[PDB]
Amino acid sequence: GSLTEDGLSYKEKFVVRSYEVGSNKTATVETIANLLQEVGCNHAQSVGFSATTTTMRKLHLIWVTARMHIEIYKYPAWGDVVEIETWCQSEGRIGTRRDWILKDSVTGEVTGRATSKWVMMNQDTRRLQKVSDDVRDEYLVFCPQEPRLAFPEENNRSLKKIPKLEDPAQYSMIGLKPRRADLDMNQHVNNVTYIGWVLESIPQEIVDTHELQVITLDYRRECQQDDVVDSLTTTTSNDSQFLHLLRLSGDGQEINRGTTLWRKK
Amino acid sequence: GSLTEDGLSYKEKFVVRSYEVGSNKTATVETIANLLQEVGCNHAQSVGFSATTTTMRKLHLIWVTARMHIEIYKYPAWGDVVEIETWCQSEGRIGTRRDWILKDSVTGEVTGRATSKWVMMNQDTRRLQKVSDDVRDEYLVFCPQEPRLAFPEENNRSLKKIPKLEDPAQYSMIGLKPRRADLDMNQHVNNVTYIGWVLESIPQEIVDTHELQVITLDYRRECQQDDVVDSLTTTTSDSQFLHLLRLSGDGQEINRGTTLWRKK
Ligand SMILES: CC(C)CNC(=O)c1nccn1C
Ligand SMILES: CC(C)CNC(=O)c1nccn1C
Repeated sequence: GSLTEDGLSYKEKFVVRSYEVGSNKTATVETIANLLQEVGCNHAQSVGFSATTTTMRKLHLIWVTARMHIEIYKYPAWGDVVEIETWCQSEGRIGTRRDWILKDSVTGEVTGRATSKWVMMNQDTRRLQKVSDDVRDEYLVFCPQEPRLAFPEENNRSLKKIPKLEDPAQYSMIGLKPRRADLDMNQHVNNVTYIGWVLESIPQEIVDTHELQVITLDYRRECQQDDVVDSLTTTTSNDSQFLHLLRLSGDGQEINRGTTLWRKK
Repeated sequence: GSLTEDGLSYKEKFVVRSYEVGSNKTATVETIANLLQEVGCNHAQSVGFSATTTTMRKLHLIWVTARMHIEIYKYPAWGDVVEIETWCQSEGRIGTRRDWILKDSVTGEVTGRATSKWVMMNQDTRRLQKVSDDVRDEYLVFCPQEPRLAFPEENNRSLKKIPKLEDPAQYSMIGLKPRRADLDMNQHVNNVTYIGWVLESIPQEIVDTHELQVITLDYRRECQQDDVVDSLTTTTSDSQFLHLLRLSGDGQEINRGTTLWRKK
């Protein structure tokens, strides 16, 4: 991987592995989500981040994902090379946005795109705080000044409000627990695990007959290493749509909400 | 990746990813096990296997792992390149062996080694069969003739008999279920998932203060997509543990193993 000529974005090629593909011999949405995370970390590394700034480490501040939105047109096949370009942009004091474009390395065609909203939080108290001016300037030199959006469309699906699923859910997968492979280097549950847990309540018949086109996920609260999760799905719709909810198995405390859009094979 | 000059082994370089490392910023044993699987599949692909031969497909025969043994000296750090060399050898009618050598791409030093025993099974009836002779010859041309062992030392850990853990276990992790990410392209539970499930019953105190040096795992039965698993561990000792994976209901055995850990 390498920063582009202008130094304002990062590109990386990946060869799709055998264990990274599903029944269609193409990469799963969790494999894609892992590759976006990987290219995102390599971009921060390439511009001097061990992605916390000098001031953030001092104040015990971290960047946390609030929303993730992925749209896939063609999932890469096992053995294919996928090129991913990523960049960040500040969206005022609300936080930052990280965008990705996935391309077929051979043809150059856009096979997918993604966007994410990040907010500043104290690692210890978990309290959100707006981006201070001194923090903002530290990372403005690594972002393009003019707007550059993976989702520029007038009324695009990446900014739609997500409602709360009402009980009874149509489908459910109960008692989901993270294992050590689900934890990152800081022993927190990886953001990608929640995508897999959302998809666990989709019936196998939808998975076998449809392709996942769009997934939007809101992150409300993190699942601890010793927490148990319940995954809920209700159909909201030639295309299938679902409303999703992740909540703590005990008191029913919300951890995530989302929607998926599937198209017939 | 590419076959070596003699065409009798395969090499591949891998850069360790951010999500592939644990709390020590080094690759987990499941990441290593995934890379061995990846280099093993790329080797079969490079020699014409689209690793069943054309005769095996006609008979509905597959290769199944019976035993896995991994020894790690140094886990690669996040961002490092690891070079893995793999090869196969026939071990008579019992089955085939696949071996691996892991090296630091920068220094050339051996950082780990692995071995696995594979047996021929009918995919439908699940009945174990000898490799026959017409099937033998089809893949003998891709293996070295003289012995080439990742574990040559007479009386080594990779061939030691594994006993069955007696109840009550010292530690346990119950109700383990596979999710879709745990399944391979054929909707079977990936053989790497069982390693993660074995390690789930090791106390976090051992993981935080020790490094996993050796792991030997016997595969007795596959866990179905809708099965629930119980993971059991008892200390037998450096720390040593005896492991057992069994079906959450009737207690039907799926795996047995041992681990060896060294103080950091
Ligand atoms: C939004 C989910 C899929 C996580 N993806 C990321 O972008 C990420 N997580 C940690 C560091 N990065 C770059
Ligand atoms: C590495 C351990 C978990 C065993 N897995 C493999 O080697 C394998 N599975 C399918 C194809 N290969 C080469």
